[PDB]
This record gives sequence, structure tokens and C-alpha cells, in this order.
Amino acid sequence: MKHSLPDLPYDYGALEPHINAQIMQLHHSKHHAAFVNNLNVTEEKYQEALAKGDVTAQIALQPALKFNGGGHINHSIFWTNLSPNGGGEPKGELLEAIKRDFGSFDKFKEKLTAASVGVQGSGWGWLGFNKERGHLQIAACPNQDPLQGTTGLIPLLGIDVWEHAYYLQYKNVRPDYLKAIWNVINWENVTERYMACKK
Amino acid sequence: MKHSLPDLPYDYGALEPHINAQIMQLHHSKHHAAFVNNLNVTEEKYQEALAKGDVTAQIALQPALKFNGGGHINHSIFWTNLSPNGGGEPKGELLEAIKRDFGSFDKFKEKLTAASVGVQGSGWGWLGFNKERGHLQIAACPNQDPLQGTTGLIPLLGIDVWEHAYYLQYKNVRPDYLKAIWNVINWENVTERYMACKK
Ligand SMILES: [Mn+2]
Ligand SMILES: [Mn+2]
Repeated sequence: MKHSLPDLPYDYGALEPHINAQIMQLHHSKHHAAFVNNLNVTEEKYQEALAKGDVTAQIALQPALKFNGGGHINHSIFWTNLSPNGGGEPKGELLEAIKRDFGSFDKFKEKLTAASVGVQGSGWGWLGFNKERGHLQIAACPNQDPLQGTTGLIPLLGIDVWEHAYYLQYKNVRPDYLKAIWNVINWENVTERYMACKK
Repeated sequence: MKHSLPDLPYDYGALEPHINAQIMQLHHSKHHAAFVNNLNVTEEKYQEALAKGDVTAQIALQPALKFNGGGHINHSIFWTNLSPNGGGEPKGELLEAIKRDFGSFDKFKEKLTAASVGVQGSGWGWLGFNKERGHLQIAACPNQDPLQGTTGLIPLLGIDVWEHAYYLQYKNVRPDYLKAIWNVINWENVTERYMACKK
């Protein structure tokens, strides 16, 4: 099957001034690319280990698969969660669910901002949908550990709090990056992911 | 290639009074049996997930693969690490290496006992060989995480401090179990594993 780097849905500068073109080009063409090439190499090594029944090799390969595999899963979602036409607030059933589960859109923003700022080290913040409980849920993931693979929650909106996503523009001030990114959230995509969870 | 439950190399009662027949039969015919079978189920799933390129499914299967795969790796070694012909002290180059790297055989016993008592929760203690440094090394692993797959060290002697290995006989007093097991260590097997590392 072989994983492939998806095209970005917009120009590298489409999210200016909130995320500059240099970050988008680096974050997409270098970081994400590395997560795909090394993921493909690791998957191929696993195929060899499985055919030989080498369980030691399978277990030794798990960290590279989760790190590079999670990186591929996460970034692919992140690009679609943003848009030059984004920002503002969602509408319809998604906004109703946000108000029901978090009180209000503003309170939801505070909680997701807090979870994203609260990641110590590298990782991600996610708004997800809990299919079994039938409601929204916020979770944090370290490094590149993907939400669904490690928690079962279906990802709706991810924020890449890695330093390579903002450090060139905002330096150490991650909160300024988190505030700015709300202006480019593609709520149309987040809604599609939400409606896909429900029948 | 399908993994198979190995026969025990001795009678269930061959290690009495140090480890009773009820433990050997349970620890082998129930616990290990579950690991091997569940490992095969997980491998078949992971093969299916790998062929589809489903990285989320692969990552969700990692805990079962490490737990059951490690269980198969560890226990298969553990049975060979014990023998009715065991006990006493090793000889030859392995004894020389123990004295060189740990000071004395008694000092090695103290270090491995300390590592085994020090496991908080379920896990194992291992004497291994570091191929890159060319010397022995003691390490502890949680749950069923295997030594080589998680550390690169080649396993020589493993001690199962899991509560299901001694609780029927020694209850909470793990040190009594650790004291007894030294009488049945198959140093011939440990020597073979050590000599297999050197060429
Ligand atoms: Mn990233
Ligand atoms: Mn056991």
C-alpha cells in the first residue's frame, strides 16, 4: 500500500499571519515527509519479522512505528483542520454539542488551550468524540502517540504543540501561537469528522 | 511459522522442595498456554492490519503483542534456566566474567536479588550480556516486556518475580522465593547462552 505524503490543501502562506509560510513548508515538506519514509521502512521490517516469527524484532520496532506512524496520522489530520477561510465559531449540532459538554464555546477554548499549554515536552492536544459514551472528550498525547490508536477516541481537532510548529515565529511563547491558531480553524472539516462519528 | 508451547524439560515435581509441582503445572499449563495462543491471535491481526496499511490498528495491537510476545519469550527461557541438575556455582569463563564485572559470585547474587525485589508491580529480573560493551549487565523489566526487545541485551538468566510464580508457597515473602530459586538454576544452560554470545 505504502504511505504517501498528502498534498497540502492550500498554499504554504495561506495561514499568514497566524502561521507563517516558512513553518508550513518546513513542517510539511521535511518533518511530515520524514514520518512517512521511516514509517514505510519500519513497516517493511515488521513484515520480515512477522514472516520469521521474530517477536523480539517486532517489539523493538514498536517505538519507531508509533512515533513515525503517529506522526503521519496526526499531521494528515492537522492540515485539514486548518483553512485560510477558517476561524470564528462552528454552527449547528457541533456547536450545540460543544455547549452541552463544555458549557460554551469560550469555555471549550479555555479547556483545549489549557490542555495544549499543559503538554510538558513534545506531543499533541486533541478534541475527540467518545463513541461508546456518545459525547466529546479532550485528551493529550505525548510525542506522536495518536489519539484513536492509544485512547480509542475519534480525533476531531488536533493542535500541534511541537516547537517546530511555532518556534520560528513565536519562540518560547507557545500561548501566543495557541491564541493565533483559532483564527484559521476549518470548522467545516471538524464538523465532517463529528458527523462521521454519528449515524 | 507458528509459535508453539514448548514442553517442560523436566517433571513438574523435579524442583521440589524449592518450587512445588502445583506452581510448575499452573505457571506452565495455564499462564504460558494463554500467552502463546494469544500471541498467535495478535500476530494474525497485526498481519491483517499491516497488509491494509492500518497504522491505528497496528498501534492498538502493540500492548497485546508486547505483553503476550514477551510472555512467550520470557517463560520459554525461564524453564530452560532451571533444572534438577542445577544449583551451586558456575565454572569457567562465565564465573570469571561474573567476578570481573560484579566482584564475586556472591556480589552478583546480591545485585540480582536487589533488582528482583526492587521490581514494583509485575515484572522480571535479568542477567544479560551487552554485546556492544562486551560485558554482563543486570536489568529489570516491567510486566512481560522482554529484555532484548526493549534493551538490546541478550538474556542469560531470568527470574520471574510475578506473584503467580511463588505466592501459593511463599505468600507475600518474595525473598524466600528468591533464596530458594538459586538451588535450581541451570548454570549449564546459562553458560551455553553466554558462550553463544562470544565467538
Ligand atoms: Mn509536527
Ligand atoms: Mn510468569
